[PDB]
Amino acid sequence: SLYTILVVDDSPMIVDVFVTMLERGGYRPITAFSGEECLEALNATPPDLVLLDIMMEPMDGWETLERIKTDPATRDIPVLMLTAKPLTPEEANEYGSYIEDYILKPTTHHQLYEAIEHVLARR
Amino acid sequence: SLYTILVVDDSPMIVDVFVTMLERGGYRPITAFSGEECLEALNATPPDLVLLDIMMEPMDGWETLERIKTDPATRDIPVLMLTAKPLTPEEANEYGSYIEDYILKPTTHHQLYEAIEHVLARR
Repeated sequence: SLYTILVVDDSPMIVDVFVTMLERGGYRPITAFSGEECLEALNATPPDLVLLDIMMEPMDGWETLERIKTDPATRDIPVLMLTAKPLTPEEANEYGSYIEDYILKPTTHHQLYEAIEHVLARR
Repeated sequence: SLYTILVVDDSPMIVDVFVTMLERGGYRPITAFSGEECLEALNATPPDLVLLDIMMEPMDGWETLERIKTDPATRDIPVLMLTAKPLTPEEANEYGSYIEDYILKPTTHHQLYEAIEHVLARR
């Protein structure tokens, strides 16, 4: 593989879709489903880059990012935020030194399942 | 599994992403990478529904759809078009009886690879 990528999102659908995308390109994906798990993964299997969901609970992506970037063992790992909408100018500004960019999450699965169910399920 | 779904797209990235999405939901995906292959698959392993890429070459999705819907062995299989942009009113109109709806293809992989490469590749 070339480059290890930690994928952090609370949706196992989103995580699996990113895993497929990364694997086809020979990136090595590792996964986490919460910010708490993300931090454990950074300590155990440090990646070359993190993809980090903004939402999530009980710790969100921004709060997780603060812990990543404050803990001196992990601060130099680049982070791309995973978002449902573009970052506001205020967010891009404030977090500029902490993040490299953002990636909009795919929504396709919602439209895909809805369309298939509408056709094939008993109405 | 519940429902067999034939995924037809010339991008093996797009096909693999749809396969992952369908599998998580217990749909049974089968794949094809051209309209010619799509027709072979319909004859060998008839699915409950087809997801059909509009573009492609040397036969496009519209031309493949015409063959699906004209051949009496396959005409009753529902089809969802896979598109890079919404169908025009003219397309939705003309092909209304042939198709159930369309699904916009995800673009995430392009943004994902570009962002990771920009960070990690030697500039």
